[PDB]
Amino acid sequence: QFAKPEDAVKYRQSALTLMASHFGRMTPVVKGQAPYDAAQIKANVEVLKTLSALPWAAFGPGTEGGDARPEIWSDAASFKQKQQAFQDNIVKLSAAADAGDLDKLRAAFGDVGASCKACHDAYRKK
Amino acid sequence: QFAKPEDAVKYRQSALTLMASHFGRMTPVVKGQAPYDAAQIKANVEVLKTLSALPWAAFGPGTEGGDARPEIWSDAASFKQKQQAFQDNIVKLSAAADAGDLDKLRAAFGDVGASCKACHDAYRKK
Ligand code: HEC
Ligand code: HEC
Repeated sequence: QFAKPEDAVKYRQSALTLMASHFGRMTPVVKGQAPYDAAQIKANVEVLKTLSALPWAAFGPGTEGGDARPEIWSDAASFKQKQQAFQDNIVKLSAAADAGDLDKLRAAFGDVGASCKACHDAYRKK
Repeated sequence: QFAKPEDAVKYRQSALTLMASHFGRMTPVVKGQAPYDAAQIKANVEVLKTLSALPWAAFGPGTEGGDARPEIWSDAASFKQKQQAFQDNIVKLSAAADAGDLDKLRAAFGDVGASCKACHDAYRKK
């Protein structure tokens, strides 16, 4: 759906910004600094689940650019494992949120965050 | 969820970029320049439905900035009508996509596009 590589870069950066917000906005809740309302978190996590599927199709062949490392494309099976593992960690978070279980939510949130960082360490410049 | 107004601006601009892509990528399909696969469009429109609910909470009080006109906030009931009417037009598109009806999809796509433009004309600078 992208006319130029820059359009795929803009798309993925936008998608990743919206993850970051739907992930990160739960930080005060998992820390107990903000109240836990199970319905509101269940709804937020379902938005995050949708968003978390979106960036990867905007790293298609030839869409080098942005802060993406060039190994995303030379190592496509490894990049695919990292995004699939991340999305699997999101499924854990969805199960916790759907269950209304704040201890499970806390644990799953930490696992998701570690999976963001695992990908960054391999595949994000800087 | 936004520490500064700039963070709400970045969020809404990202959300609106991802709409634009999930809307606009269907243009060749509604024109017949690309093939119509009912399942693929049904799935795309459900992403667009999720995305189309997101921008509006990032125009909260005091988040002036970007290319947003200042009337978004002085006229909050009118802005709310425009986003709700837009989302209602998205429901029409979802019904068409869920039905696998390309003529209904065409018509609903045009109505959605007109609703994007109606809001821009009132509320987007330039
Ligand atoms: C690989 C499988 C990734 C996972 C999982 C996550 N991120 Fe990431 N992120 C990735 C890359 C390759 C890039 C660079 C994209 C580019 O072309 O520039 C990023 C970038 C971000 C950004 C910045 C987006 C921007 O506005 O430019 C943010 C805010 C970001 N990533 C956040 C983030 C979070 C919170 C994640 C887990 C919830 C996450 N990312 C996972 C690669 C991958
Ligand atoms: C009001 C109820 C709107 C509707 C419906 C749509 N858009 Fe819009 N759009 C709106 C505003 C106020 C702005 C400016 C936001 C800001 O703070 O700068 C926009 C902006 C866009 C953009 C640019 C995003 C960017 O990267 O900066 C795009 C691509 C865009 N809008 C597309 C778009 C489409 C395709 C719509 C219908 C499917 C649509 N918008 C509806 C206000 C509103």
